[PDB]
Amino acid sequence: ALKTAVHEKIMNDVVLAVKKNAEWKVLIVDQLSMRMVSACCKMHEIMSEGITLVEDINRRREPLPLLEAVYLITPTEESVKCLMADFQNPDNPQYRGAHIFFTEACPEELFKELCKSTTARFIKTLKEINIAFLPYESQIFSLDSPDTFQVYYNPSRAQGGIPNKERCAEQIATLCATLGEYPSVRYRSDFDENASFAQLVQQKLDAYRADDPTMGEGPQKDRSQLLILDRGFDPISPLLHELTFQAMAYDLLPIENDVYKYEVLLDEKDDLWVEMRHQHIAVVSQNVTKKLKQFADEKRGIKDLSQMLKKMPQYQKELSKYSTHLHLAEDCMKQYQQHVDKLCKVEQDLAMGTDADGEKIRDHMRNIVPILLDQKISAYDKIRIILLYIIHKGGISEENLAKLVQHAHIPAEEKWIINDMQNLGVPIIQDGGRRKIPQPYHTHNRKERQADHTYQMSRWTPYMKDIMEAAVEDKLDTRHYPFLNGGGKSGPRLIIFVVGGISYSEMRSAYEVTQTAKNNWEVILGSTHILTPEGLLRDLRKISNP
Repeated sequence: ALKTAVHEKIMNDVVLAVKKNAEWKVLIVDQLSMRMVSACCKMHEIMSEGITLVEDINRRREPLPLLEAVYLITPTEESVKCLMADFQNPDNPQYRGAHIFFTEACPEELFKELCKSTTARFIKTLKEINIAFLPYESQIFSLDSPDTFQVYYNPSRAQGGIPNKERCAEQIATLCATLGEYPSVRYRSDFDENASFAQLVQQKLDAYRADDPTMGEGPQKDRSQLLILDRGFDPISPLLHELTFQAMAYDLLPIENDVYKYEVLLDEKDDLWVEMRHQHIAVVSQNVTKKLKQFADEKRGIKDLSQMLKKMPQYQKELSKYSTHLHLAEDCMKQYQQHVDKLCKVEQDLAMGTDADGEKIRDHMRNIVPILLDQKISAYDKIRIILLYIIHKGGISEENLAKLVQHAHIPAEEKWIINDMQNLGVPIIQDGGRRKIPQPYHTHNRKERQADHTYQMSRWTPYMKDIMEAAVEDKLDTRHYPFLNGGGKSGPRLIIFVVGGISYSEMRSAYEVTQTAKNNWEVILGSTHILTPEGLLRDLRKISNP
């Protein structure tokens, strides 16, 4: 749904918009744009429409004066510099012409320098397409901006951080503009900084609405809502070792930049991935092979292995899909059985507050310490349950934090990762002498849910989902999620943005709430960056240790 909207700006407003004939052309992109393009477009889709080669605007390349170049770059000092460079002087046109498409609004200073550039005579197309976000999935977007976390949660970063927060606001609008959405802005009152941010986003959209009246045109697009959240709105979820496929693989395995080696890329273009990603491991291997069985049975007591041997090298390209997913499920279980099982049971008690039987837990340490003193258990794993523990207790004393940092043997460098969580608004240091911090995300403060969990280690429901279901039914408390304005082939759309990242369990809830809690509503979830338990810990790291 979102994923295609981009596909269309790329294909119709760039690749096809420039094609006036059969002449070869060159696609010159930059680091971000390329990513953005990869997500929504198949390579051949573009390569069979006149583009015969893709270059990197940066690392200079061979001059082709006979072909026109199409520039899909982010309007920066660099990029715009290389651009004017390629045409830095006539009789040396790096290319025969130029079709320039800025991913987002170009700064008028460089814009000026360019319009007066030695490049002016070559520009055959000059547009701003406004696409400053990665369509990570058809329901999830990312502004690949992990540094914003620092701006929000590190004090020193307070000011000077304003242009970073103002850039985000504008990117969020590029995403709305792209869906032709002019939503109503809502934010979480309890974290004062949100308001200012909610305002930023608002302005930025106004510019788009003023520069195009049909934005948010009729089709229930007058009910859409863009709810702004701060990461401290649910510190439990992004810490838990989740067990649904995607969330669990990224957590326990080394899938860098979305590539799982033995190598493959976990993308929506996979098709099978899109069917297993949210499933619970327990049944993944089971169902992938059940799905393999229905593939082969479409060509291929005595069993005949002939057809297999026959028509097999013919499908190696497809039978490979299943292969890797079986290796993925394997890897997840190998890791689980090793040490994770034991970690989940403690985490679930802590996150829930109640045990498997629905009983309020007690005698915490009895289970915590045995983990902490296990020298074979990781440092980050220990940190995770210590925060969960504190979060549950609603704050601890300097004294006890001291006792846990000891039993776990955490380098006093990784020790501040705890203390810093406090900057997101989570209560970790008891008294504080200040006022009591509300913890909305605790089960005893959230609507009741049925105590039948089909799995004991998967009882926790992201507080995110509660927000989603309440909003989609218009039962989202304005006392905590006010409108900055007060009151408040279609949508309505619930655009939720979290400054501070999002977990796979939340991305999983966006689909859940959508593929059911319907009313025609479609829930789109976006964030500054995509989280991972350890990764969040790292983000927490850089505050008291840039």
